Amino acid sequence: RCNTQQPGCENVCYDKSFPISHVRFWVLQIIFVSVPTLLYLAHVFYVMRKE
Amino acid sequence: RCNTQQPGCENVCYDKSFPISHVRFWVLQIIFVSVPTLLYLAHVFYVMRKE
Ligand SMILES: CC(C)CCC[C@@H](C)[C@H]1CC[C@H]2[C@@H]3CC=C4C[C@@H](OC(=O)CCC(=O)O)CC[C@]4(C)[C@H]3CC[C@]12C
Ligand SMILES: CC(C)CCC[C@@H](C)[C@H]1CC[C@H]2[C@@H]3CC=C4C[C@@H](OC(=O)CCC(=O)O)CC[C@]4(C)[C@H]3CC[C@]12C
Ligand SMILES: CCCCCCCCCCCCCC
Ligand SMILES: CCCCCCCCCCCCCC
Repeated sequence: RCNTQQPGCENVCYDKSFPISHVRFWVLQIIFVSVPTLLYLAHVFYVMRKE
Repeated sequence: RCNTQQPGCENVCYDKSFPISHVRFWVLQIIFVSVPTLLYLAHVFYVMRKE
């Protein structure tokens, strides 16, 4: 909420205050931190099949 | 009118903008400009009665 009667002010002020939400930022962080292990697991699986 | 949701802001802003209304200021001005002639008329009337 904001103290004003100007239409559209709340939208822009919220957008400026929070360019991105914390929760979605953390979701991106965890996905990025997790991808390399998945890649390594897939590589090991295929190498084991070839061996 | 003012652009705000704050209660009491319109009252104080109007008071600050207009310490006194123009019309009442002009009424005071004309009364002050007119009183001396009335005083002079009364003085002349009483002097004429005495004479
Ligand atoms: C936590 C670990 C120790 C056990 C749980 C994960 C495993 C079951 C993972 C490791 C590597 C994964 C594999 C790596 C790559 C592929 C991609 C994918 O390949 C495809 O068939 C894609 C479709 C296509 O080939 O057209 C199918 C799943 C599979 C076999 C994965 C199945 C799940 C595996 C075996
Ligand atoms: C524009 C001019 C040329 C004509 C129109 C105004 C006159 C009629 C004025 C001039 C002086 C005035 C007088 C000045 C003083 C007094 C005050 C007042 O005296 C009282 O009797 C007060 C009460 C009391 O004595 O206890 C009565 C009106 C009177 C006679 C005024 C009546 C009206 C007068 C005559
Ligand atoms: C929606 C609430 C958050 C749930 C966790 C986000 C998903 C986590 C995925 C795990 C990493 C996947 C690597 C590709
Ligand atoms: C209320 C609208 C304004 C009317 C004029 C104001 C009164 C003028 C009085 C005349 C002077 C009197 C001298 C004592």
